[PDB]
Amino acid sequence: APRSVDWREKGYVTPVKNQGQCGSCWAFSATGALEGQMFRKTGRLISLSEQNLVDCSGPQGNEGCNGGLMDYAFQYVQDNGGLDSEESYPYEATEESCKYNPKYSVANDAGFVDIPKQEKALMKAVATVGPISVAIDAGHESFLFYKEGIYFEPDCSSEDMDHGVLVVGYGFESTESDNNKYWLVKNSWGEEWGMGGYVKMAKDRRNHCGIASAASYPTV
Ligand SMILES: *[C@@H](O)[C@H](C[C@@H]1CCNC1=O)NC(=O)[C@H](CC(C)C)NC(=O)OCc1ccccc1
Ligand code: NA
Repeated sequence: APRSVDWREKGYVTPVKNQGQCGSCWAFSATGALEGQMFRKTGRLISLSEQNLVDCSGPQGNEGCNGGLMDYAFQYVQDNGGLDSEESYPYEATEESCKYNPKYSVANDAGFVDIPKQEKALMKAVATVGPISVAIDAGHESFLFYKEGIYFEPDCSSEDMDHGVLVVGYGFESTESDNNKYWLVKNSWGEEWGMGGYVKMAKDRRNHCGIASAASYPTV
């Protein structure tokens, strides 16, 4: 596998979004992964509607601003036969009744793939598929104030994840401790957070923060 991967430079990744004060991280992770796979297939990068997922994917098991799962989101798009664009169905940061309109659908999928729970298996997926939806333990003050460098939190759990994000690559940089590898992760907390909305998460460090514990992507 490659030593460094960045799908943003290949055109797979839309700009950083902001979920506001709604527990909809799962919807942004899922649209991010489906935005990448749709571009892989059509060569067109179109931002997808998280509000569509928040409002409409309850029958698949999601609960709006109170949480959800990326796999449930991919199942909705398959069961529903489409997903509306961000411009047609914009984000309001609040759960409402479903307003899906197939005329404005711009995405489809035919299921999803669950990656084995090993950082080695994740590395392979990122290297060959595109951006990957993942879950992490983001519940630590150090994650809120992250600015730069490789993030490592000694009391992060790898069993208890609470936040869905998007791995868009991986790489390295020399560090004091010689733990130099990282996952490149796109968040949904706006541009102001982290490094332009991104974070470098420690890689090959005992599945840090559970990044490899619930990874998946849609099949288009
Ligand atoms: C991210 O914004 C969100 C925060 C949650 C929801 C409101 N309070 C929170 O702490 N995280 C999730 O939605 C999270 C993402 C996973 C990929 C880790 N999932 C979640 O909280 O799921 C709860 C749930 C489990 C099973 C079925 C339905 C809901
Ligand atoms: Na924790």
